Amino acid sequence: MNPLIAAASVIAAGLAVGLASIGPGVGQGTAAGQAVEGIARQPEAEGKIRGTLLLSLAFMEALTIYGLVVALALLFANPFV
Amino acid sequence: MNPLIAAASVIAAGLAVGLASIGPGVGQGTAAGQAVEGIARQPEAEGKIRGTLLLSLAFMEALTIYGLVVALALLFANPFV
Amino acid sequence: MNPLIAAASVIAAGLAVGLASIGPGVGQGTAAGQAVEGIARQPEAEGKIRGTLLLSLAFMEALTIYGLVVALALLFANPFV
Amino acid sequence: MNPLIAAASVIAAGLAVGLASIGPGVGQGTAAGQAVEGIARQPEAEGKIRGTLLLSLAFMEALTIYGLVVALALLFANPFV
Amino acid sequence: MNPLIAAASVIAAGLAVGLASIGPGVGQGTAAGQAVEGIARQPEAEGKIRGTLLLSLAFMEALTIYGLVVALALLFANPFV
Amino acid sequence: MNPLIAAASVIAAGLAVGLASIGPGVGQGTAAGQAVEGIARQPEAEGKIRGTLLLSLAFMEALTIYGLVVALALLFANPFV
Amino acid sequence: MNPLIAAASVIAAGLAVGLASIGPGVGQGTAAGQAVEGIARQPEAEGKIRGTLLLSLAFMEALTIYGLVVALALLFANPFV
Amino acid sequence: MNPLIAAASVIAAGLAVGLASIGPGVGQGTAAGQAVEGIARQPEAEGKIRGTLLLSLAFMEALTIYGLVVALALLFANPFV
Amino acid sequence: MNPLIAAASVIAAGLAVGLASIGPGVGQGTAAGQAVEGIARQPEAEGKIRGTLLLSLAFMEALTIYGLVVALALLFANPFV
Amino acid sequence: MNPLIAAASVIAAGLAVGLASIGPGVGQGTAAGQAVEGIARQPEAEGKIRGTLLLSLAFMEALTIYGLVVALALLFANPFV
Amino acid sequence: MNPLIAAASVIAAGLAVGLASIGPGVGQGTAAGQAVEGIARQPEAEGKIRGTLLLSLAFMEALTIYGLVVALALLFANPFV
Amino acid sequence: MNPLIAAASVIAAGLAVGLASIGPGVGQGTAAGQAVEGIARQPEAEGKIRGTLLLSLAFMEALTIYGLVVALALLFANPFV
Amino acid sequence: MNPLIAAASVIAAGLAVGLASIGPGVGQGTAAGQAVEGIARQPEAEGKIRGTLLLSLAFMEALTIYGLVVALALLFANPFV
Amino acid sequence: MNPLIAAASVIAAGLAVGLASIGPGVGQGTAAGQAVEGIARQPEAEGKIRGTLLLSLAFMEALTIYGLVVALALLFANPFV
Repeated sequence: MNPLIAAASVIAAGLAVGLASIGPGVGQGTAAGQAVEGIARQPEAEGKIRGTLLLSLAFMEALTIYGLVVALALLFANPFV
Repeated sequence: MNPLIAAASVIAAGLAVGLASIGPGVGQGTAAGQAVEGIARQPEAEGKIRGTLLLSLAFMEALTIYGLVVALALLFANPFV
Repeated sequence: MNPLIAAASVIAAGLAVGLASIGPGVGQGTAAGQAVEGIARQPEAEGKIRGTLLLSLAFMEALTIYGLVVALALLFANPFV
Repeated sequence: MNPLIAAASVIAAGLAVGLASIGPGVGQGTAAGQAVEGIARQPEAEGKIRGTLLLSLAFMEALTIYGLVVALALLFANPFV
Repeated sequence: MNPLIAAASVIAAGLAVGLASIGPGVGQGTAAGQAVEGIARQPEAEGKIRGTLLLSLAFMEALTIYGLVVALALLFANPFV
Repeated sequence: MNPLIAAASVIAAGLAVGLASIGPGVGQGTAAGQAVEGIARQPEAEGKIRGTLLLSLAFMEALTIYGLVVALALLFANPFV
Repeated sequence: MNPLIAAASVIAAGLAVGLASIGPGVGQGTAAGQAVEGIARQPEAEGKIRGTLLLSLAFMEALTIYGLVVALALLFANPFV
Repeated sequence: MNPLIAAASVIAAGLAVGLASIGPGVGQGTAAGQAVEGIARQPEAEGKIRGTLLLSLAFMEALTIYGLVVALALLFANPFV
Repeated sequence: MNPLIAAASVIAAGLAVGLASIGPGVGQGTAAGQAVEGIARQPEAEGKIRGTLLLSLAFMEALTIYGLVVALALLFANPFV
Repeated sequence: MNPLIAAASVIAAGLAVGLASIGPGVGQGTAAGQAVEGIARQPEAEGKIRGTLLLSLAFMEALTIYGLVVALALLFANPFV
Repeated sequence: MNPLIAAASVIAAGLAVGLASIGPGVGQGTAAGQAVEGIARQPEAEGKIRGTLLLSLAFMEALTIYGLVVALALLFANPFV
Repeated sequence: MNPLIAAASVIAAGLAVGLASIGPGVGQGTAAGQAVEGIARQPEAEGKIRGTLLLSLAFMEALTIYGLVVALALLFANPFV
Repeated sequence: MNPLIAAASVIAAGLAVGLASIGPGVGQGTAAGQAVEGIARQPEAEGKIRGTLLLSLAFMEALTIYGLVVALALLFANPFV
Repeated sequence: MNPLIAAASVIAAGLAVGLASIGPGVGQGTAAGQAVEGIARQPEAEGKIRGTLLLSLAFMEALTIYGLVVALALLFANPFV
């Protein structure tokens, strides 16, 4: 009853943060890999490449942070428990 | 009964935000990777490349935000609890 | 009974929006990646490339929006609860 | 009992629209990606390429719409509830 | 009892239409992608390419339509409910 | 009891037609893709290519039709209900 | 009891025919794809290519037919019901 | 009890034949694909290529037949029912 | 109770033979594919290629036969039923 | 009751840290691999390459650390137990 | 009770031998494929290639045999039944 | 009750350490593979390559160690049992 | 009770040895394949190649042996039964 | 009670060691494969290549050993049984 909501909440938190890193994890690697390959091919373009990569890493990091925010909400701002 | 709806809601929220980052995570990486590869090959085209990438990252970020919106609705604007 | 329908509805909503971004997420990345690669190779064709990409991103975004619409219907226009 | 049909219906709706975007999502991206690559290689063929792509996107969009139609039928034209 | 058949039927309908688009979704994208690549390489062959593609898209669309037909039968021509 | 057979039958039908399109879906796309690529490379061989493709599409379509036949048998020629 | 065997039988039939097309579906596509690619490269070898392909398609079709045979046996020659 | 053995047996039969075609399905396609590619490249070697392919197809077909044999044994030579 | 051992045994048999063909199926195809590609490239080496392939097919066939042996033992030499 | 929340919490912790390393694990490898490939091709660019890689590894490491933080919170800062 | 151990044992045996062939199956194919490719490219190196392949096939076969040994132990040398 | 927390804890520990090696396992291999390829291509760059690889291996090893730490905490610093 | 521990132990043993061969199976194949490819390209390097391969096969074999050791411990050195 | 903890512990041990070899198995193969390819291309660099590979194999072996350590702890240093 009262325990079920809390039990469901902690499971939801684990799933939220756990699953949220799978896509962005693979994606950040793909971006970063082509970035350093680009720098090796065109060292003078490091600034342009690093700038575009950082922008990209931020967009992908945000995806996982949405998962963290929900997990933290389920633990420390839970409106049902 | 009353606990089951809340329990289901928090699980649904975790799933919504967790699953929603898998595709866009991989996708943003693919786009970002070819972007920095393009910049390395054609540094003078950085502006055009960064512009088209940012447009693409926004479309893909939105996919995951739909998941976040539903999760936030299930937690803080729940119509059944 | 009455709780089961609501419980099923919130789970369905989470699944609907969560699953709906997997394909379009990967797809938008593939399209966007080849778009910026194309711009790097042929900067003069940016307009034609961006036009075709935007059309494609819209078709793929719609796929996930169908998921969002059903999720929002299950939460805020539920005909069974 | 009476709630089981409605509960099954909302789950079915979520699955129908959620799963239906996975294939067409990936597919539309593949098509759109080769389309913009083609335009970059042969800008004079934009019309032919855009025409064939649009035809293809429609065929793939329909696949997911079948899922949406069933989901909407399960929610708003349910013959068992 | 009477509810179980209806409950099973709506789940079956969702699965039928949902799963049926995964393969044809990916397939149509592969075909369409090589079609527009072919048009870019050989614009004079557009007619032959579009003809063969359309034939292929129809064969693949049919695969998913079999799923839709069964789903519609389970909802609106159910012989057990 | 009596409802279980009908309930199992509709689930079996959904699975049969749903799963049966996954392989042939991907396969038809692979075949069709190389077909249009071949036509672009060798337009004079369209007839030979279209002939072999049609034969191949039929073999792959049959795979999914076996699924449809079983589904239709489970719904409209069920020997247990 | 008596219903359980029939219920298990129809599920088994659906699984048998459904799963049996996944491998052969992908396989037939791979074979057919390289066949039409071969015809495009070497049109004079169409006969040899089509002959070897047909042999291959038969071997792969048989794999799925084993699934159909078991499904038909479970439905119409069931030794337990 | 008595029904459980028969129920388990039919499920086992479906799984046995269903799963047994996944690997050999993909494998036969890989072999057949490289065979027709080889014939296109070296038409004079058709006999040698077809001979080695047929040997390979037999070894892979046998893998799935082991599944069929067990399924047929579970249905028509069951020592427990 | 008493039926549980027999019920578990038939399920185990189905799983044993079903799963055992997945790896060797894919593997035999990979080996056979490169074998016929090798024969096309170097027809004079057919004997050496066929010899090494046959050795390899035997090692891979054995993997699945271990599954068949256990399945046959569970059905016809069961020490617990 | 009191045990269920603790039981759910430890499971959630395991899932959180376990799942959170899958994506970043693959991603860090992709980035690091292209980094050392880049250094081999352009040894003079080691500094630029190492700098961009380290930035990327930090972004990807953070993804998994979010999982660790939630796990540690569930164990040692649990607000429900 | 007494039946549960035997029931668990036969399931364990099926899983042990079934799962144990997946990796080695794919692996042996990869090794054998590059072996025959090598022989085609360098027929004079057949002896060296066959020797290294046989060593490799033995190491991979052993992986699956560990599964067979445990399965046979669970059936015919079970210390708990 | 008291056993459930301990039972959940040991399962969580197994999952934590088991799952945590999947990503970093694949990743470390990718990095190490390109490292030795780089050394072969540019032996004079061994030091730079080994330095960047070691940094990368540490970042990836840490991912799995987070899993080990949680597992060890669940076993030997469990705050709920 | 007493049967549950033994039942869990035999399942654990099957899983341990079954799952433990998946990675090392694929890995040994990758290593062995590049080894024989290397020998074909550089027959004079057979000794160096075979030596490094054997070292690698041992490291990968050990991974699966850890699984066998645990399985054998669960069967023949079980501390709970 | 006492049996549940022991039962959970042996399952956890099997999962821990079983799953822990999947990633490192694939990874070690990737590294070892490129190592022997490198030796074939640059036999004079064997020492440098073998050194970097061994370092890498150790890092990857450790990943699986963490799984073995937890499994051994669950069996022979269990703090709950």
